[PDB]
Amino acid sequence: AMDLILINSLPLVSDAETSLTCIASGWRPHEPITIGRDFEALMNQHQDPLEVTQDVTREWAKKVVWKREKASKINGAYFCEGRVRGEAIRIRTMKMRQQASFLPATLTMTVDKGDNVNISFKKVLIKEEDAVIYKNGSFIHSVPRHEVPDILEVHLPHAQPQDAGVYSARYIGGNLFTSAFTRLIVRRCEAQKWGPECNHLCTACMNNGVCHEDTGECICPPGFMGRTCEKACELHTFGRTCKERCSGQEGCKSYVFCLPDPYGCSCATGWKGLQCNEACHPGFYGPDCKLRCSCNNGEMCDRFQGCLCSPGWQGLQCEREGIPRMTPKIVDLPDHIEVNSGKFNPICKASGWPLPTNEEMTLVKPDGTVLHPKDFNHTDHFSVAIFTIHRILPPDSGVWVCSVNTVAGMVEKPFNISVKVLP
Ligand SMILES: CC(=O)N[C@@H]1[C@@H](O)[C@H](O)[C@@H](CO)O[C@@H]1O
Ligand SMILES: CC(=O)N[C@@H]1[C@@H](O)[C@H](O)[C@@H](CO)O[C@@H]1O
Ligand SMILES: CC(=O)N[C@@H]1[C@@H](O)[C@H](O)[C@@H](CO)O[C@@H]1O
Ligand SMILES: CC(=O)N[C@@H]1[C@@H](O)[C@H](O)[C@@H](CO)O[C@@H]1O
Ligand SMILES: *[C@@H]1O[C@H](CO)[C@@H](O)[C@H](O)[C@H]1NC(C)=O
Repeated sequence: AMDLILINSLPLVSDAETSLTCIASGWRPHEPITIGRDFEALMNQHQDPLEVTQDVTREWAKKVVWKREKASKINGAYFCEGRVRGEAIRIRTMKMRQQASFLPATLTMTVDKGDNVNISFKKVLIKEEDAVIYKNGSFIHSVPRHEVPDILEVHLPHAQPQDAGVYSARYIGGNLFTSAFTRLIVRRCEAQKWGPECNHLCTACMNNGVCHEDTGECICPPGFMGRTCEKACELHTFGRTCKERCSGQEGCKSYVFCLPDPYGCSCATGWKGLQCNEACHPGFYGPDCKLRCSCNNGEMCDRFQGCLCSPGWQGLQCEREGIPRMTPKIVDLPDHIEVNSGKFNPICKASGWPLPTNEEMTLVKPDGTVLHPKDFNHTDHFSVAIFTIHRILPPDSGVWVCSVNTVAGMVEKPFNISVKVLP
């Protein structure tokens, strides 16, 4: 009910057209998806109204496209929000002149409340004048004329939540419309910790997924899925259940994905660099190609999925044996149900080797509500969660969804429920 993905079709702007697509994956939003300028993220921004149209190539998705070469001052922090039952899901990104004097090095960067941050921009144009690094509008750092190095950094020792935000960089004689932008995302808890008091141990996320401080659950990079981000998805896909496909004969090449906040932006698995147009050198494979393969026996290292193990061996480095994993599978779920108003007790049934446990099965209502099982049991090799709805009413009828997520991956199956009242 909350799998929103913003696609920043090239964060570096030039003469070609650039866009921003906000996508709802596997759920009909019940409140308008929003796309616009994030004035709080960066001040002194222009206020031209954005033209937001429906992207007819992805079910539920909205996009903003900027007229080729009419790509005037569109530099700035943007965002696309999704509202689900009172909760807002926000994802942010920025746009900047490709012609820039300094390039951002990285679009966004995530650190822990402890972490000693090191914000850096790469020098592109050599001008004989002072270089400055701002933050939204205020001063942060400054470098003297004849001493502006090949890499312009700001050192943030012991980064705190307040240190998060958009960091600008440019030569003193410039302006906002010509700065380089970088977003620092600071988790409110230290590494592996989560909870209202950072009192809990996160789910170990592999393949560069990050742990959400308010849930302990992982947000995986495009191309992987499963509770711990270890399931390599089908080649050019994205979305929590990997049911979205990068349009184009070139995969997800020129696509930049930004996911819900604790994660930020990055390339899909197998690609790197701003623009994400660069493939990976041998031995690497995750998002922005930061993962180093280490296949214990020299097994193939695929830039998208990682180590390609031989018969009998699973795992990130082909270090495990035993029963091989099986992605969950929703079995025996009708396309329609038709039920009368009153007590309702639906069941979702799933298979898979790591057999879904009770904490991994949920039923999502058309309006986003997420229900947990009330009773549970598993047969020979099928998990069965049973849900209880006090009094299902007529308006609640729509497309409900069974959701199962384990280390073998995640799956969702939709079924249409019709509710009428007995005469
Ligand atoms: C008003 C202004 O231009 N500054 C905003 C400020 O409102 C906000 O508290 C801060 C938080 O990101 O962002 C900017 O600094
Ligand atoms: C096949 C299996 O073991 N499932 C049983 C099912 O027979 C029954 O309807 C339910 C009772 O609440 O318990 C489990 O779901
Ligand atoms: C939510 C949806 O997919 N709409 C269909 C609706 O058109 C159809 O009339 C009903 C019963 O026939 O099933 C679903 O509700
Ligand atoms: C109220 C109702 O259920 N009718 C809808 C009808 O509007 C639509 O044309 C058809 C196609 O999906 O589905 C259902 O028949
Ligand atoms: C950031 O710069 C400091 C200062 O030299 C350095 O000690 C630190 O390792 C850098 N951070 C990293 C690891 O990129």
